[PDB]
Amino acid sequence: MRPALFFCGSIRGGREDRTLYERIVSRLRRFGTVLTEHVAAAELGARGEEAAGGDRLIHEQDLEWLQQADVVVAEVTQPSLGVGYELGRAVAFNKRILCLFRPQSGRVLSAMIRGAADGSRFQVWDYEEGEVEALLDRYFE
Amino acid sequence: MRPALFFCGSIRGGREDRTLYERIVSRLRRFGTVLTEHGARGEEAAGGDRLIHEQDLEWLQQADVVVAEVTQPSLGVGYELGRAVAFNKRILCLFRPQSGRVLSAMIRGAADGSRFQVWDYEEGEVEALLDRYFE
Ligand SMILES: [Cl-]
Ligand SMILES: [Cl-]
Ligand SMILES: [Cl-]
Repeated sequence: MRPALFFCGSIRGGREDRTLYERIVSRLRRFGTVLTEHVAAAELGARGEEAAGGDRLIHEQDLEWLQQADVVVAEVTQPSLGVGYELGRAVAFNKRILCLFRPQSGRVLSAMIRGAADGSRFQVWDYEEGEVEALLDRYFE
Repeated sequence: MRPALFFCGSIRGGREDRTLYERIVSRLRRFGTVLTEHGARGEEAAGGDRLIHEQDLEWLQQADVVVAEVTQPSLGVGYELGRAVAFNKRILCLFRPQSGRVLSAMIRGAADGSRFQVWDYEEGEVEALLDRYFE
């Protein structure tokens, strides 16, 4: 009955504010089964070069979860190759996509991502750190 | 006869990146035509971010090889590689470990040593390596 929800976010974004990713995923649990290899990706990344096979396994498993997901939820405040790639695969798999961007960070969101948005299937919601639960509530109701 | 090549990478910095990008583009020009190389964009003023996205995808679809410099984190570049995989393009990613950065596991993990390769390199050898790949 509940939709499957993939979550990822830059490894830098999660380290700079540990609470945020926890709150996003916690609130998503109100609304569906969450899939994410975020923690694994963070750790294997750190390990770097010698974690090659672990990278392969993560790629394959995230790819599996992207295919299972009904909604892909991406925190796109910090630049990330991995999040970008997932979104690209997600677009090719015809998923519904919700990107969460913090404009206060003083970054500007990639034009590739903004230009992908159509405000229906692919939405980008600009939010402030303290309103992320209200935002997810609005989207999933 | 002459393949069409897509090249992108996040230029964030001063001269060294710009120069590295120009060195890679100039080497790619020897093997084929670089679609992506032909202030504020005229594209956004003409048709917003949507037109930019459509132009990049147009070039992606036309390309025979996609080349990504993936040292610097980039949503855009990631997204291009994601779309490119879906089109079954040949992909070459170029990573510089001496940057200090750590390559996303998703990108590292995509490598299959045929259609998706990830080569590590040092700034001084990128010419020789592109030679190895295209010859
Ligand atoms: Cl805001
Ligand atoms: Cl970016
Ligand atoms: Cl490879």
